[PDB]
Amino acid sequence: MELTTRTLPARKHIALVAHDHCKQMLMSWVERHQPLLEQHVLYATGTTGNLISRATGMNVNAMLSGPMGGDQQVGALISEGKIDVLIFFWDPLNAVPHDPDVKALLRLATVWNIPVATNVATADFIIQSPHFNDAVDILIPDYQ
Amino acid sequence: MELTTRTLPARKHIALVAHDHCKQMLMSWVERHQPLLEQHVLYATGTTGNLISRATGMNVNAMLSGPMGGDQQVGALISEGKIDVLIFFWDPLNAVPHDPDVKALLRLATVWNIPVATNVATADFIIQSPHFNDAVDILIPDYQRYLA
Amino acid sequence: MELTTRTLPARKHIALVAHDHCKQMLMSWVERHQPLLEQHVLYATGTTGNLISRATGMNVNAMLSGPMGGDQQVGALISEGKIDVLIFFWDPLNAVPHDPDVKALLRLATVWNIPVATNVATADFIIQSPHFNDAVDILIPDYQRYLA
Amino acid sequence: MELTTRTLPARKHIALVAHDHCKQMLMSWVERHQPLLEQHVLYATGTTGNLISRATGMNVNAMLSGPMGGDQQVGALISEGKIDVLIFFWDPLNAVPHDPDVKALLRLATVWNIPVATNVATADFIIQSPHFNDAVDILIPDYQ
Amino acid sequence: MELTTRTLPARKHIALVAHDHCKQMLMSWVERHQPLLEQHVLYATGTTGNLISRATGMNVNAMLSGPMGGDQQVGALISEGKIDVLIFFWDPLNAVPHDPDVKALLRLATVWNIPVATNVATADFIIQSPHFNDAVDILIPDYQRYLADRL
Amino acid sequence: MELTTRTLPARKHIALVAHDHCKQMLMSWVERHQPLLEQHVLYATGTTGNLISRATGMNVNAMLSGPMGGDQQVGALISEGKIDVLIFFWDPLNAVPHDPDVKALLRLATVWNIPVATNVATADFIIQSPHFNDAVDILIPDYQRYLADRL
Repeated sequence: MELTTRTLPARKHIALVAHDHCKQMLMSWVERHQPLLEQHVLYATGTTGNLISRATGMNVNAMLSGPMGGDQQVGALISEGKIDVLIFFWDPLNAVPHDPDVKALLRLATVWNIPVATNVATADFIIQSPHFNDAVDILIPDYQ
Repeated sequence: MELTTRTLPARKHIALVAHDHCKQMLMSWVERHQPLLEQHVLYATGTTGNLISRATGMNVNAMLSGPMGGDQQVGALISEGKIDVLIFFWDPLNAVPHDPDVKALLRLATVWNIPVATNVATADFIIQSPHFNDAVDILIPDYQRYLA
Repeated sequence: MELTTRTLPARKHIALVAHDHCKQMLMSWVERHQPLLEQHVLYATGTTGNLISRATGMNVNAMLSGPMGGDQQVGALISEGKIDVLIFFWDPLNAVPHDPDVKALLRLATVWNIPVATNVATADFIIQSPHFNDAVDILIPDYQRYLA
Repeated sequence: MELTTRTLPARKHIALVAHDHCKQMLMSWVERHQPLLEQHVLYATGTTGNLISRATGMNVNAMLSGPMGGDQQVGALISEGKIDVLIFFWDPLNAVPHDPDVKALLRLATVWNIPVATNVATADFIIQSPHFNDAVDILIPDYQ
Repeated sequence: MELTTRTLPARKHIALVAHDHCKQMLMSWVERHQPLLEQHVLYATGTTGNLISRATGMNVNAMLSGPMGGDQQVGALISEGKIDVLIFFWDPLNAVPHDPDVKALLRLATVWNIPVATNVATADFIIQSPHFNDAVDILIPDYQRYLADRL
Repeated sequence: MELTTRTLPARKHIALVAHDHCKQMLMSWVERHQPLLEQHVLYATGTTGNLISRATGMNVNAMLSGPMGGDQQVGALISEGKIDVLIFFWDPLNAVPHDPDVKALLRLATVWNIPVATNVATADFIIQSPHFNDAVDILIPDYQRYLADRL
């Protein structure tokens, strides 16, 4: 298809999504990078937003939990160019009822070409990247 | 889980979604019920919005095509109580790349208990139902209570 | 493909299918519409048949539970034109082992164009529809013509 | 769960199911074993039944094509103990619209413990087995 | 797709894989055919293999547990022609997190045309087959031709 | 789940995988970072690898084509700690027959905690990261402990 350009603002809109058994893994990650994260706009599904808020004092825009539609809310925001980075620690060792939503969200993040991390190693590599705090240009499908 | 109720307004917010091979099928349905549909609010993914306004003169809230995120936009609206009826003519005879999105949307419509039709027979039965133009209450998950 | 029509009889053959966590949901629906359901022919998978006859006194054609093949038995009947309405309250919040069977049954109900409800709101709209007790024709794939 | 017993008759009810690109592979297999197959009861989905009938002169009970419900018809027969052997040459190199039906049929054949072959090698091993023409006892779930 | 042939050796490389609710069912089958199985080359996923080895004293080359990658290790071996028979008792009555791995493994066993059994009835029919202990030729995709046409 | 650590070497073992409609997109990315990529150890599935090698003269250890088993071969290597980075440009706009293999590979890369990129933006962020050429410790499931508790 035809590609065009979109610029990720220097101050990114980051979505943090985790499955129950990966909540701690994500909490730990957020705490460890709080200083950098404190400079961006945060979104989270379910109670995770509350957990982060209470633990770090950082403001987090909350969305519905995954099973209730939160993944599709984030997917919608991504398709509209309102989310620039997705940190999605889904559980590869547990069968979840909303698996279609999980796969759909990952499909959309791939299509819209935004930085996506599904594990700590990838998340660390991305957040430590030089241009994480810079305005970055990415190729995206030209919807028109 | 905890349940509560919500009112579907007399004037319904209807999402019309169709796969390429089911486009004519959806249009024929809209055209067969134009008079009744004129009293409601329409939403449509992809090119369907324009086809409808061009063919019927009705205004439609357009959203992205399915493969590009339209299904999730509709699903997000359903979860927020902004869509009351879903007419989703998905293709049962063709493999689609965004199948996960299709299944996710249908999963959400089931969870949030809104009228959903995936074929013409179901759509006709729903639209001919007496309370389609009335305000009706439905039982839905009580997310707020559940959260706390 | 080639299409043709088939008549849904005034007296409908209704399949009632529910997942464990949706059993009470299905029963409540049957009990809320007992008077109307008494005029039709009921089929049910698993233990639902007995629960219905015990609670309402209505006779039900019992089939195997979903995991054991009940979904395919119903799907086979739909494809043969022996089931006219499908009330399938599947669980959108629990992963089931026979998910393929669930998706296959819903795929077939869509293909054969019969009224299908996956939640209470849709089921209520369908059963309250004027022609639920009337003979109605539906457009279906013309397999015979297609074959030749 | 509780298992019980069922006896596969010496004369088996065999279902032959193939995807478009595996039609020839199955035709060839049926021809090569016609003498043995001629002793059993055959079922097939779609036009394959007609193809076999016209090519071998053998009688084949036809079912609907896969996309139209044929796989579920066969699945139903299996769950009712009316099919004893399933020869299902599905296509592992092509995405099919009725994939759920394909997986459901294979799931049922596994649950009901009947001999199932999805490729020629397995089919040959099964048909050349000594007890293929004998009444055989198999463990099955005790539905009651 | 062009086909060529490959020869399964007399002593087969057998992969034994079972889901938790099917492990006892697999163990019983193994015990029942232990004398014959001892003649062949055995491989098994993490847990399954260790239980077999422990109970029968048989040599079983163990791979990682299915969820941790064992199914893909077995899949890779099948594609490389190093596994000749697959005994995979997967659970049809329980949803597993590594379902994609399960389907991928079965897809590959189908593609590479090796004898595959997913239940006891099929396993018994295969192991009782005359040529189970013989070298036997099977038709397999001709990869060389397949790649060339792709390039 | 118990976690331990593993160290990714300075010169990484990189798997490059692309679906047909994404191959040009992957090739362009490779060409753009060729000088750096030449320093690392490269692996690729059937077709992808050969096209890269042919166009850039770079050494690429080729595996089988994805549909023929290459994805599982890559999955097996990740689980054995032999692949450190996965660049997988799968096609989100086309249905593929080996979808289970695709999902299984991504599931394993997630489980084993290695850097994974499924689009250009993520790939660029990763390769431009400071520690891409450094030895870096990652947390991984402690398999030994995981197995023991299963037995």
